[PDB]
Amino acid sequence: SINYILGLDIGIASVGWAMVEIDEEENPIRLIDLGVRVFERAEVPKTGDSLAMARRLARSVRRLTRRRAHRLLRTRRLLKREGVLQAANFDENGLIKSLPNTPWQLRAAALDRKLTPLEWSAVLLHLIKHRGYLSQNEGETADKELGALLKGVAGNAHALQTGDFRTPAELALNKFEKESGHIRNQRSDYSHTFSRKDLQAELILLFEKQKEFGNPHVSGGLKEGIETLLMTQRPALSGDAVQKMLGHCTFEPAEPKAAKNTYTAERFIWLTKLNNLRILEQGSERPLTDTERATLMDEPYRKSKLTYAQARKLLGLEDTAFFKGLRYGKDNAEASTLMEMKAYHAISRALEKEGLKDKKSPLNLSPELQDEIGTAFSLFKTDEDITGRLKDRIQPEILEALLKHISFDKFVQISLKALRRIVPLMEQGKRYDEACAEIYGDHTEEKIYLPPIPADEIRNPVVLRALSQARKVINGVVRRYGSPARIHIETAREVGKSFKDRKEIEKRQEENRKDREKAAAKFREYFPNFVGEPKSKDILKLRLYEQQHGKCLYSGKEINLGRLNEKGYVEIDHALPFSRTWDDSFNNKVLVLGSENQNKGNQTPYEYFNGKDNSREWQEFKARVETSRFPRSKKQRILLQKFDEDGFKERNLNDTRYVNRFLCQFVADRMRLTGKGKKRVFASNGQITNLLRGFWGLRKVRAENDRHHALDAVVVACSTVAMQQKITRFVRYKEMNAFDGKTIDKETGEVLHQKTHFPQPWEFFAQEVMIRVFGKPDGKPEFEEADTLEKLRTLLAEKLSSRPEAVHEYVTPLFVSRAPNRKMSGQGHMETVKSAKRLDEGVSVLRVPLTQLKLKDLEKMVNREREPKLYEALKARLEAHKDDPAKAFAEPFYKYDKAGNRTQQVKAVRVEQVQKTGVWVRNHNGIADNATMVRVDVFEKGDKYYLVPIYSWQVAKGILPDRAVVQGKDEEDWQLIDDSFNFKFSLHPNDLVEVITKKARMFGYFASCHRGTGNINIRIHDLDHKIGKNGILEGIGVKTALSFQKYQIDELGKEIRPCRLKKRPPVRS
RNA sequence: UUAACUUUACGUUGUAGCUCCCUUUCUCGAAAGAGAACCGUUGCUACAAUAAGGCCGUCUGAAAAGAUGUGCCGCAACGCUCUGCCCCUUAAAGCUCGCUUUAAGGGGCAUCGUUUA
Repeated sequence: SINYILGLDIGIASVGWAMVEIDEEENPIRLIDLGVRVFERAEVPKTGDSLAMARRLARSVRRLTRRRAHRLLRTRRLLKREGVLQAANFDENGLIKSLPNTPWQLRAAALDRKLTPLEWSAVLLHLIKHRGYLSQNEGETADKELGALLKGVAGNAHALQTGDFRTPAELALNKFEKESGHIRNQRSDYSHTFSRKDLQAELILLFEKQKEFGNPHVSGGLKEGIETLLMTQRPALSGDAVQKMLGHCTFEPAEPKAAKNTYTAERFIWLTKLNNLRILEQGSERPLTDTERATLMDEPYRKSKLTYAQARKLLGLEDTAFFKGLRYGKDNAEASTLMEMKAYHAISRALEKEGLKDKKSPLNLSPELQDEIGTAFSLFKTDEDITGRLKDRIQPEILEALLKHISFDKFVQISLKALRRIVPLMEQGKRYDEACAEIYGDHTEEKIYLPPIPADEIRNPVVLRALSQARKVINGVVRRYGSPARIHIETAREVGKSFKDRKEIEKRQEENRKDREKAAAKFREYFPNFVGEPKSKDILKLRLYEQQHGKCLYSGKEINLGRLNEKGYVEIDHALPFSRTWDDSFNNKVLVLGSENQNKGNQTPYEYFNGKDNSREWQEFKARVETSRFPRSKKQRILLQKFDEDGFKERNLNDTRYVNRFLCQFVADRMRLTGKGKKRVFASNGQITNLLRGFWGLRKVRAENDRHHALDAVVVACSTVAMQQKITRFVRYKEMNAFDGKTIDKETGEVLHQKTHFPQPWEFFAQEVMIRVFGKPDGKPEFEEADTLEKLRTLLAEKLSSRPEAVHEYVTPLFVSRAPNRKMSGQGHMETVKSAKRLDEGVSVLRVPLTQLKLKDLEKMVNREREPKLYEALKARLEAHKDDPAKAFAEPFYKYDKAGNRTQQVKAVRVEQVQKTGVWVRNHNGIADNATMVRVDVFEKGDKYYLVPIYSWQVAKGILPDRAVVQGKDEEDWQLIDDSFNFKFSLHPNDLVEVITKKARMFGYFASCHRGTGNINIRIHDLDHKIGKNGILEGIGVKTALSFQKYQIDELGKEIRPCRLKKRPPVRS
């Protein structure tokens, strides 16, 4: 029905979209529709953590406590099956009655006495409950706090063997209490941690001694079962399980994916790097000559690491040649690694360390033997499995050496079998695809609607959610308007970037915003009688001036600073012509006098300065750039000489990141586009998107409105190749002046007027777009939005009377669509558990350490008035350290006796807190703070409204809450809902709601429902900063609202309608 | 890089035995000060619970109890095969002065499906 191009602007939390109708030749002519869709990014917002991480953590904690409870239960049940049970020292649940508080003392006496069945069961249960640390490639090292825990473990094991201690218990008692005053570990310390081997030896010695003094129950079955309980734990993921949790090598499905610390895999990576290597010299780009490869090829084995500096040393590299891909910005760039055979050298040093290897000669194990060492050491996590796998094929001395030092862990995407047929070909200089093609010379049916985004190809949560929402928007646009001709994409550079990368980008952007204002101050004080404030071209002019030593790059005549902003005095030329390269990067922008750019035309410096003829002007200019404060990338670009005219501008026009490659392939293959034929999907390059936005008069106002996301989606949608051709020929006409009274030779036959500004998609493009996106004429933010079709259409027809295609049957105000969130699960209560004792008073008590405790906390100390000296001593020390309690209570704090002496040490005091509501946790002995409400049921009676809050713990227990919030009154005196009330709707977070009160009408997405007031917050759809607190209406009273209802909304911001719910939905199925 | 993955060791809450301070209070004292009761609560150690909640399997058992186990799931992402909810389109009848019913189709969201166990 319409020939339109769908432009998308994909962010990590948004998707802008616009449809632009095109004519037969693909020029843009009408803007049909647009929208913005916003969501929550697939990460923990403040920390950048994975959203699944809290899940994973809590699940593993659940399993740990579950397994321990099961194991202690089996311990009692085995005490029951044999011997000392009691069966009368049990109780209703099954726990031992009057069990004792002395186990450490009893275990230290267990060597000198037959303990009571009571004491015997006590210490057995104690051993099993706290069974020390296990090795889990045998005994080893890596991470700093795991390393600290093993520091403690090894220290205490050595202490038992060297010193006067029979078993861990006696060590604990004697030394720990003589020098510390406690046994078990504290806060984050791991000094008193024991290994499981020492405790198993303790169990066996206790059994020996207790057969020595008469403990009847020293059975085979009791011994063997107790020790099995103490030692058994489920296997870690072994080989075939790990091989299955990975992929299966696509090139050889019978075989698994290779281990990365193997000879063949490391050789594969090294050969790919070697064949990929390029050298950039003074504009040239060349691969490594065969001799260069030979020289480098065996070096990564010979030396520990092959550094780029050393690569430059071995290659006869002249001082101006540099390595492509490397970041050459600062000091030690060529200190980076080019290759490091980590497995080769790990094995070699492991042997060297102990005498199995010479060190003067390369390790002599076979490529296969190294492959087997690597695969086995990466597939198994214990001594015994590794020794079983490797004893068959390599000698025990070198093996035992390998078990002590080696810690390998990663996998690659291809099998050892497929690599062994491939890397002998890349050894002969052929690339990977070519190599695969020769061997496996082989290795897509389209529907109307795009299928789901495959998670296998998108190994990133943020990217996966962004692409899922983009797919939703695409399929909605298809439903409403049919199949698009082509889909043009612009995705933010922060899509696909680590959280730390994004925050670093943010800090760099702030730094640049400060540095440019410093540059403007310098420009001011340089040219003092300068009228204004200066543009960005002027500051760039001065920066290039400084960079080129105040010397024109094309003539050598000194640029005169005082005339720097004289009109026409100095130009900024594109070294390579923008018409043939579409390269607008600062690597291409030089500062020259006006007198010399008139002759240049559309010439590259190579051609213009006659680089082919080795002319004196050419060598002079080439030396003039190599002696400028330019970056090697800029100096390299300015003198390209031999680039791919078409390929270079293809890469400048397109965006080739993995997200964009995957989209351009997946969308094109799997969805129908009624588009001409070749690249039906186009991922615009961000640089040219910015350029086109600036020239087309659209440059946006930096995130004061969620609707700016639509803007670039329009831009990318008008970036069709026909428009590209128009712009190209325009820039070319500009290059060689041609703007006087001439003729446009080709097909326009038009005045090349002195002002022939940049080809636009259509006349008044900017204004129409601004009205369409913001509902306001641009430059006037201050205005009132035409928030209805009528107003919008009348505004478009008034301020764009010349253009009647700016009003049609699809022009509607932009409404940002927010992804709903109606999940009825989640965190049931907050994490810290507090005392439910003084809960009739609105109080709860929690133990607060002194290192956490600041004066606000200390005011609520339970014993503030009982122990006044303690209160005021704490207060005085903290006031000395100004509420930095880490500094305040580093040195131990003590209570004092009435004679003024040091007594018991204090580490944590009890503090009463506020507690009106909570969740009953820990078998009704703890109170927790409520979580976030997953639902709000709304009822009506007497033209007033009543909000029943529904939390997730109530959903778990299956209780549909009775009462509705009453401001002020706490929950016991809330309004009980019965059949006398009329239910209206359930509110989930981010549902669209309308509230008509006496004073105003409010329309937006439900955000929060305060439970002390019954009021609600709503996000304005576009989150405009002018409204509420950062786009949020706070404390909207709905108890006495005239109207209050819920709405339905599209993924495209359409179909806004009230929805009516028949019956109140339950909490459980 | 994804996202799954043995364990330990803490931390919190409840309760015990020992303890440091200390508010009220009784007693002994000419004082200085001592000594004891409830509670608060410092510190050590131990047991329990460690989301709120839901289950398995095996073996006795006649059920209807018991034994019992390297037991299992529960804060997420995605989806639309099953099901619930919302909404939309089209066609056909009628109660009445819209509403109801039938039939075919199309989407969204989930307490539904998968990852998973």
